[PDB]
Amino acid sequence: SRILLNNGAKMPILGLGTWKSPPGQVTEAVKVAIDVGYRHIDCAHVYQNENEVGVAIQEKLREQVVKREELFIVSKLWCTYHEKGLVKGACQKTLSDLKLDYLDLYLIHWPTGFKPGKEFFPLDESGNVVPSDTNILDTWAAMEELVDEGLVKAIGISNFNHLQVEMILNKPGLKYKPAVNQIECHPYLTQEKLIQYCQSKGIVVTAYSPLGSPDRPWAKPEDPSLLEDPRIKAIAAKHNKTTAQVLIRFPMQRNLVVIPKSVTPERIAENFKVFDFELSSQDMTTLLSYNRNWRVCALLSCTSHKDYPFHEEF
Ligand SMILES: NC(=O)c1ccc[n+]([C@@H]2O[C@H](COP(=O)([O-])OP(=O)(O)OC[C@H]3O[C@@H](n4cnc5c(N)ncnc54)[C@H](OP(=O)(O)O)[C@@H]3O)[C@@H](O)[C@H]2O)c1
Ligand SMILES: O=C(O)Cn1ccc(=O)n(Cc2nc3cc(Cl)ccc3s2)c1=O
Repeated sequence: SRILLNNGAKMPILGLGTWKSPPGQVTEAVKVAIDVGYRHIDCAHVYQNENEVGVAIQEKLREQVVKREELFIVSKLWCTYHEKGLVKGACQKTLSDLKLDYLDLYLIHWPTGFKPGKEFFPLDESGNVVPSDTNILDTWAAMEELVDEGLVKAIGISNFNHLQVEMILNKPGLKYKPAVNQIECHPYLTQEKLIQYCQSKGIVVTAYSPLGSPDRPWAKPEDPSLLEDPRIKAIAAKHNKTTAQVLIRFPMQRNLVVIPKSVTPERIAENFKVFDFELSSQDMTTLLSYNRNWRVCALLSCTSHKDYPFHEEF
């Protein structure tokens, strides 16, 4: 149920996602998740609900439902805080909101730094994101400091392509390797090349949007739908599982971590019931065959940033 990271710690391979969980619903979602066995929560400042996630964490700690050491809480540095002098404050605000004195894992949320200010996505008058002149290597050094200051136990990256991972791995004076790369991954974006690369370097990969993010705000009715794909339903039916359970078990059998989001108590519980069956090797290859290079998370306004990650092949 956990995977060993290159910092010596173990990470639960199933966690609860929180992007889009409404603030009025996410405290109960996180309390139910811990009650039915989740021990990893995926968070981010940019999701604007860390305070409410933190109320749930703190109540289950206070209630002695779980000990802090059994939890694995992940958050992410937003793009407007890549400047060396802003990274510690950004981490401390997340810590204060989550009511924690450390994070188990803190990620660079995207490789692109944006102009600092109140706006999460500062745009110029024609809608392009306004970059900052920070680069990923100085940001990485700032993340290493957080480990040395006790604020985080592990650091990692997210939405880094393989040349950007390689840039971190080849950073002069590198002190801590990234422990995780968290990337979009599901049967329509299988990521074989980038996962192989990261795993060969001992970097654990976390699969986000494993259900295809049906609640993403830019969904169009005509878009492909994993949960409604009859081929995936058929695999589910064969194992007497739901389609969501097959989509969650798939990355687990590729030695990935996976973080499905829900605020629906019944689905939170359903989504956790994925440790009592196995997809066959044939099932796994068939699921991989549905790759279409279809990406849910790739915002147009960011495509001209120098560090935009999805022009590269992987
Ligand atoms: N690093 C990054 O850049 C990044 C980017 C995107 C996502 N992520 C992380 O990954 C998490 C998961 O990705 P995501 O939120 O994009 O989408 P997701 O987990 O693929 O899909 C969540 C959607 O699926 C529905 N759902 C959940 N379980 C279901 C089930 N058993 N049956 C039917 N529908 C179900 C949820 O509905 P209800 O909630 O209404 O039940 C919600 O609409 C995020 O929440 C975030 O923590 C990270
Ligand atoms: O960031 C999250 O965890 C969730 N999320 C929320 C809103 C959204 O538009 N996106 C798509 C983005 N694409 C890029 C692309 C690049 Cl280069 C930087 C930032 C983003 S954000 C998104 O993924």
